Amino acid sequence: MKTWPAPTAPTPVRATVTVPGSKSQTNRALVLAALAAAQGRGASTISGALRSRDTELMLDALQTLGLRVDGVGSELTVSGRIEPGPGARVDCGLAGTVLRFVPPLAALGSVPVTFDGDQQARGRPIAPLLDALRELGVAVDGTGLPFRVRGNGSLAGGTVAIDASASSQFVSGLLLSAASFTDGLTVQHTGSSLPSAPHIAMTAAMLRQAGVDIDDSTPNRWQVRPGPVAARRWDIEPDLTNAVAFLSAAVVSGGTVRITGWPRVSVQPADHILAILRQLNAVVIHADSSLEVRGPTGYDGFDVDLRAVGELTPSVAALAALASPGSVSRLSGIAHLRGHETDRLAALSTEINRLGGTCRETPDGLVITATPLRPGIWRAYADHRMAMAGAIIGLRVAGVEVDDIAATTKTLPEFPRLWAEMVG
Ligand SMILES: C=C(O[C@@H]1CC(C(=O)O)=C[C@@H](OP(=O)(O)O)[C@H]1O)C(=O)O
Repeated sequence: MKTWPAPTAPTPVRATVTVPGSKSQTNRALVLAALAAAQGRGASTISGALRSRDTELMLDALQTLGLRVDGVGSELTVSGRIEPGPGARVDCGLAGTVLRFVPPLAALGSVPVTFDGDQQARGRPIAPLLDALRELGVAVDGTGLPFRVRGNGSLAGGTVAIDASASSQFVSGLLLSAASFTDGLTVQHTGSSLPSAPHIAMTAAMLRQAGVDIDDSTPNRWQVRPGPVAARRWDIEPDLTNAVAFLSAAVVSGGTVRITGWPRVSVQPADHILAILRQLNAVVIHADSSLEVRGPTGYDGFDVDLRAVGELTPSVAALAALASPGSVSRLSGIAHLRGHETDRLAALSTEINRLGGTCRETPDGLVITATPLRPGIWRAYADHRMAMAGAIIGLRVAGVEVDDIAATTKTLPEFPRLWAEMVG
């Protein structure tokens, strides 16, 4: 496959970028629309939905369970029932949200639904969630992919303790269907280290928008009351995590990038993002329903806790590599990233060091010393965020090529075009 040459920015980037819908939100909207339809409440529509490999894997998963998902552009309509056919098999691909959000949903069906995935997907944690489902009265064959959920059209529900240290999606996946369990559900995360708090809060918030009663007033504990899931119209926000790759362009080039339709109040961690940009002395302003960032003329090393926003680590590692010569940066809170798409700490370390950089993995992150970089081939490891991180680096390093820029289709199929239009 041909490499993709990352275009350089010998001068301040200046652009207005529209990024498409949020993956996290879109795939939550699809699961909740599914539950409503399967409850008999009717069809739901998702407006401004992300169309990408991860959301296509989700609706296909949903269509495999018996539901009907229509729409050619960003408007998706969900209808039908959970009624899987014989030999039903969900392809989880590399979408963690399918792997983690759909086995609870399939338990409401009445047939064995098999879950399978990419060889790379088979490295992703899932065993805790499967054990949870067993505790909650579901027959599940297998402890990893491929596994079978043997549904008897009913999930007892109740109370369960889970160690979700490896992935917040184990809590989110349980919470999304719990309204449909007879007894509803009480989930207790045991121990500590619960990554990605904003994404469990995103689940809680969208549940409440669907009229589900969820109690999260005590940390590490969630209580959902059995009840109707409303059929409604869902309005999808631009993906703020993808927005940051584009905004990083303003930051490393000292230029100016605006993201259109940035939400003033949002179910995504916008505050965490903006605060991290301002750490690098970027100037961030809200203007005409769009977000504008002005990068500084230079910046030094930073320490940044990413525990709550781990999926920013590749773009922020790229920023750390492009800091003033000699700058030392520390990214922390992100031990759980060894369990992602790919182990992102090893991968980022490998690729940055290949460009002559200095990136050291630590027990919970990366320490990165900015040193001059050289041309090279930046490998994506089939990971959309790794691909975009190489793009950020090539803005400031001539001769950088990403092996597989198509990895970006996971959440942003149009990245090459978008990125080319922003840098030109
Ligand atoms: C891994 C990615 O996104 C994830 C989207 C996600 C979800 O709830 O939507 C939850 C978080 O999961 P975890 O607790 O396993 O880190 C994300 O990090 C990514 O896109 O890079």
